[PDB]
Amino acid sequence: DSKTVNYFDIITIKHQDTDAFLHSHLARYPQRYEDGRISSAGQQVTGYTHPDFNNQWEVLPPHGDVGKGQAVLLNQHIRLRHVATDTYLLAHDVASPFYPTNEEITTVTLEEGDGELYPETLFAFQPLKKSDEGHVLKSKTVSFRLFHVDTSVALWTHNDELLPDWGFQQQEINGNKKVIDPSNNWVVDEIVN
Amino acid sequence: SKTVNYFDIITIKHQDTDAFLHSHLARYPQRYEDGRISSAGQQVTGYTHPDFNNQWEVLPPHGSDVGKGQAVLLNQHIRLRHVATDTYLLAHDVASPFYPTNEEITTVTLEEGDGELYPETLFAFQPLKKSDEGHVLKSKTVSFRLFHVDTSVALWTHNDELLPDWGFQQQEINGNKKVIDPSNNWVVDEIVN
Amino acid sequence: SKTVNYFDIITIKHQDTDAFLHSHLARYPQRYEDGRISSAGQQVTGYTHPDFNNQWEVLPPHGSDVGKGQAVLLNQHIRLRHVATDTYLLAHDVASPFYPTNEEITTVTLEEGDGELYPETLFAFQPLKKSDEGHVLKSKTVSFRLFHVDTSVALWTHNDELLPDWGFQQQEINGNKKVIDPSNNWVVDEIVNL
Repeated sequence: DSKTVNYFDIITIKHQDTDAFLHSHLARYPQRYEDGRISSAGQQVTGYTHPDFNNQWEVLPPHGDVGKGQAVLLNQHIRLRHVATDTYLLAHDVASPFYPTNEEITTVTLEEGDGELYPETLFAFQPLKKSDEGHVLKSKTVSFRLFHVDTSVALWTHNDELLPDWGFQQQEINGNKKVIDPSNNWVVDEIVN
Repeated sequence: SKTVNYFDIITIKHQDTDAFLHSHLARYPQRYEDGRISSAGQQVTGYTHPDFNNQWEVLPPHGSDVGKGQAVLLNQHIRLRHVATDTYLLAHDVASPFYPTNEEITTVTLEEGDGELYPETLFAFQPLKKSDEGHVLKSKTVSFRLFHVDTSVALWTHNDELLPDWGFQQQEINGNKKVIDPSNNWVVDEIVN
Repeated sequence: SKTVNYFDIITIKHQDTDAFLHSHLARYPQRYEDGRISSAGQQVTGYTHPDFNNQWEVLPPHGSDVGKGQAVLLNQHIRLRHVATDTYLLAHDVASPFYPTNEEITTVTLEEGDGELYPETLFAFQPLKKSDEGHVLKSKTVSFRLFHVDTSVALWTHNDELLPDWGFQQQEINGNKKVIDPSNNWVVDEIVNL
């Protein structure tokens, strides 16, 4: 069942604790949350607990020499593109919806992600340990932190409280500055294409 | 994220700088490097690591009779006792080490906070909006300002310049009179005891 | 022109060749075409065009409690962390690609840069004359040499001959043991997060 994740592969990504997929859709964050905190108003990123098309992410190399059968290694800088919306994953220092000390995650248009916001679209499948760096990423068996290079955060989610109506009651995804935590572990559920 | 009750010991963290509200037995210099006169009180700083000095117990006001499992509700008057030093947090109309128009933040002895200066030991977890008044205060998810009741200031910190070697290069804490600013925003980071 | 601060992300330009201090994952060949042996470490080259690999974060040494928002002064020890690969600048006593008496310039992993190889990661924006030591390091104006403390060499590049195919035809970078050479002058060209 398990398989090496290559570059340009369409993958699904699963949160180990809650089993929620890294998901996005056309809906955006409210300009202001209930306490007043201003969001980026950018496209939402959530955890979704059903298998569907909006959970699909293509693995991309950074700007500028990869084939279509090259293995993604742990602790390599990669980019993630939302297949359903054609936007890249992005983390930045704006307080998340539910965790003010955590960073909002969103997806940005192709033009901006190529442009000045390119340093913000760089991610890593970071191995849990320092010894497994450079190891091949595989579906279903490889534990990793989804790590943001620019802000040094690991993507995080929870399911004790769910998003408000503007978020379809799906889970909240944010950037956690506590990098080494059990709840930051993810796994590639499937290689779709 | 749990519920913050009265008589719990909590660690408070700045949202914008991720530093903990901190105290130790060090004293302010009586005079700073420009001649200004401090209260010579016990230093309160912002600290970027976990330590026993980040811990504060939350206490109700004098008249209030409250059991061991009653939750702190936003806008309620509270006091913060430094567990390591057994002192009450206090603000007064003394200029701060770096920003003259901001108040000095210090702590006072129990017989000083339980005596004449008691009005000055009263704080609040002021909610960001007037709506959230009376809401349940929860760890890691409730955005508040640390608000001094007597002087109407909010606790604020920065990291563009750290304290000198008398402050061990920790972050300065001071009372911002301009309460309406996101840089005065704190959160409860962990409930320990 | 603006004052450079600790923890900024900057680009570093050579006064003579208009090239930028640059890095990428490519490795030095274990052997050069003359049998000479390198460390087979990460390359450092000169790149004459803007890009994301021209970016370095300036960092204080260890032990120093220096935080954000503070000016960098000439001749003070610093560390250059490459943003794109997250590695530390380094120099040592191994022969360089083209100049056997000039030192090899490379990067080193963070766990190695902050451990056994820490003292070889300390550099300095050393001024041209000592009468500017302690002056502020400003973009586009202040002149300096990228001086390596441990081996007392100044980083140096040139465009008369470019690197081979393994080095993407970019400019060579080495450590000149003649620090004061006028071709060892560099500038801070840009602060990325101002």
